[PDB]
Amino acid sequence: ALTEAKHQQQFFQFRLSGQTIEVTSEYLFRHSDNELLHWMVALDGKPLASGEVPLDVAPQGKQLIELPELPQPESAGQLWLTVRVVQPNATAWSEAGHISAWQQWRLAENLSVTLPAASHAIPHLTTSEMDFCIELGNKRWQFNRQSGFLSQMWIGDKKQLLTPLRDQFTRAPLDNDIGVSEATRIDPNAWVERWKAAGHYQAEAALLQCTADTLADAVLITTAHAWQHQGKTLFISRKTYRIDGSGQMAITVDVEVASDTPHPARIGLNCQLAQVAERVNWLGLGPQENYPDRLTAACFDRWDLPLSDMYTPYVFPSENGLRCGTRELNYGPHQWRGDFQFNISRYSQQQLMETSHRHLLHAEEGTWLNIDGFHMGIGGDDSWSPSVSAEFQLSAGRYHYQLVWCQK
Amino acid sequence: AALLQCTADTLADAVLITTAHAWQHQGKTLFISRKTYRIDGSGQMAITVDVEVASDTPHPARIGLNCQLAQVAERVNWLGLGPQENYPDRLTAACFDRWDLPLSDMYTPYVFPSENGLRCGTRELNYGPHQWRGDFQFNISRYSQQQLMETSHRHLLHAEEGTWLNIDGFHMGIGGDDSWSPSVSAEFQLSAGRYHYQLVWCQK
Repeated sequence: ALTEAKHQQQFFQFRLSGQTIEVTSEYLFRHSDNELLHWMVALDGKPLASGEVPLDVAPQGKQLIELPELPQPESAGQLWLTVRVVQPNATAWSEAGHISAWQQWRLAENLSVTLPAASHAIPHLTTSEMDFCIELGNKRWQFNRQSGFLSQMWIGDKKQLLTPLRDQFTRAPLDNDIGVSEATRIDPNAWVERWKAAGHYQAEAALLQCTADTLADAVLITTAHAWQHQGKTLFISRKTYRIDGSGQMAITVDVEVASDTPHPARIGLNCQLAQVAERVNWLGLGPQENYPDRLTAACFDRWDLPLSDMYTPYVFPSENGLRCGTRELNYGPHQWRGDFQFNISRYSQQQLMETSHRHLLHAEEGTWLNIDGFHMGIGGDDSWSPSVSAEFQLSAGRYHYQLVWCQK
Repeated sequence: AALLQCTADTLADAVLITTAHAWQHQGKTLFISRKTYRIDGSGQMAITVDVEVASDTPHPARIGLNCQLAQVAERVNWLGLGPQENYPDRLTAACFDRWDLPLSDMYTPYVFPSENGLRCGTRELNYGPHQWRGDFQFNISRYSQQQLMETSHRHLLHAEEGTWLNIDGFHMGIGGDDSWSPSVSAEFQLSAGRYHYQLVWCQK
């Protein structure tokens, strides 16, 4: 959280107007003499321009900066402008080259019109009575017909799932989700308290429908679950899986949330990756952990970091290391695409929920992946009463998300 | 528009139509509308829509479908907000109920024609033998969005051949803080980039 702070607290404010940039100094007594403003442009992570420019802004002053005529590529993707204020020389409290601030804007968007190149190959579907199997080349996908889940997937001979791919609406309760609710003295207004008390944590799925159809070019998996607790339907999960000639899977999801139930901490899926890699690369906001009511200090970019770094050692273990507005992320041979939020560590949430201390958790067989279509804000105004803004609560009822799962 | 794709597939008990269109002005793709019509043996089609909106285009006034039917029925009946014309940034005085009105009450006689009579939060619409179902905003008159727009006075409007129908998954705000500058507040602007909505059309 130290970052959302530094950033919000910065001394230089920015306004971009066209290719022009307005800088505002919040300094009251000092002129900017140890400032340099770098700036850069870049299609989905790829640089196309850099530029340094020395700030000469007085305290309370404004300063103008005209961006040299930008570049423009046809290439799909989003254009992003990012800036930073740099302290060329070292001071007493800062190293030389210290970043004192930054801001970033999205310049443009060239959408992708192009359609794919009509599968050379095709998915084959095996209709066991227990499963629906799908194959195409070295790749195979197992949909269990009784759980409605996607129990297992192979790349060649190797399995990839230790667990299945399933809907998730919960979260190992952060400090603020708990507040002062105790075991003796329960706080019925605690987010967790209300969640706890509604069966969020113990809802149980219910196959309502599981089908396969073969499409002129792909395999269609339809499924629908209802999660309930005491004859009470809390949620409804409606998906479709689409495996096509490129051995690419398209996940489309659509959840219904019963008005009269506390709002979910989240909405998405999770599974245990059989695998374990060293690095994590994604295209979104980062590098650091970031939540919805807490991501203004984060930058959209191509980030590359170590597994160790995607987990936040909060002495009192709780949900963490989330990264928002992710468009893509690669882990091992996997690659996921769409818009979402994710978290990837070596710990089930349960392990998180059930551990009082960080030093008591242990890494698990594979890799726990949490993909969120959506996720509730964290809160924080106080950690003794709900301090989560309504905007950051998943109150829609109706929710939709889609994924593309594939390999390399 | 631009047809990127259009495919009929056959299923166990349904039919699957599948489209992609791209809206462009001068080689900028404004929008993209992806869809699947899925007709079934009950004689009922389920439309799904998934639009993409470019981040650098002024946000759409709205996002939906429309068409002009032939039927021209006396009433209208829906389960949603009303009975009166409600827009998103103005819908508090409305109530969720089962409303049944004359078509006429479906048009609002503003003197300087403009979009009107919208009803938000509709769960079920009904006109003639058709019924539509889901989560939408809608409006229905005998005037085209375009007729309204090229007519300076309500008095010069003329009824069109049948009922025009506007079914919106999404509609921008109305504003009002003032009329000489932009009044729509952000939460009312359609600026998310991705929109998804569903419908179900059927008859009786």
